[PDB]
Amino acid sequence: VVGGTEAQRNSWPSQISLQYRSGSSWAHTCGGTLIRQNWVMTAAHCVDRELTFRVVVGEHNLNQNNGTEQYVGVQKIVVHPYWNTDDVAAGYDIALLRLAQSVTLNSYVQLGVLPRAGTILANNSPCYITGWGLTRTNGQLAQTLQQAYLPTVDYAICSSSSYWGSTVKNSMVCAGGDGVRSGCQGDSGGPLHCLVNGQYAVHGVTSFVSRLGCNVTRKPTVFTRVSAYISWINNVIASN
Ligand SMILES: CC(C)[C@H](NC(=O)C(F)(F)F)C(=O)N[C@@H](C)C(=O)Nc1ccc(C(F)(F)F)cc1
Ligand SMILES: [Ca+2]
Repeated sequence: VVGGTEAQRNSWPSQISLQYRSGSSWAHTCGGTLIRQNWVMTAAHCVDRELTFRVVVGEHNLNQNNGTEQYVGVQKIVVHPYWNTDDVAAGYDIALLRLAQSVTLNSYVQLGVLPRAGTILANNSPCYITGWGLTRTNGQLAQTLQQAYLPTVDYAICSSSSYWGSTVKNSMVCAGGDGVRSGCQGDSGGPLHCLVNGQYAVHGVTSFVSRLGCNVTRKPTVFTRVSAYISWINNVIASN
């Protein structure tokens, strides 16, 4: 997150760290939202290489034991059948990961509240992006969880000339674009939490930023609109 601030420890307890293996060690590659005690929602582009992944729940500082972390293997990845690696701008950037075991819930590990199908937020709706990705364009990973208030830019403004144009589809949520705050690499697959009737629910799965850098004026961060995928989500958990 560029222009963010650090988060409280138990602030966003459905945030996870999606890590892959490097040698004996593990590196954070993406975020994700715990949706079931054995299922994580993340972006499909995060599991496009055939890596060994793991999930870390209850995480706050990546480089230091917090006393709160649970670490579980990824047993099965079900990415969206229409996802195409060569074209994020087509949309469908979503994947579900079956964990090897059920994580234990406590005040650090909670399930993410998903929106109702079809739900579209109004322009300038209050949302927060969370993640351990780059703090500057071409910078480095945050070691503690960061957060920025990232208000939505609705579809009509996001797909106008001046912003993302045709690159953004209606199955996507835009948020930010002020030139100060954004999501950035390593935040991919993470949540956009938006307050809806006194409940923060996960309306976005971070998908992409501009090629000229993370915090770019009028290129808001682009998220997969979770509410366009509620039936496929539900139909995958009932299958597996
Ligand atoms: C999509 C992810 C690999 C990568 N995502 C992120 O950085 C994220 F964290 F914001 F989600 C990304 O946007 N990286 C930038 C550097 C990039 O490649 N952006 C990009 C934007 C649009 C398009 C296009 F037009 F094809 F859709 C292609 C690449
Ligand atoms: Ca830690």
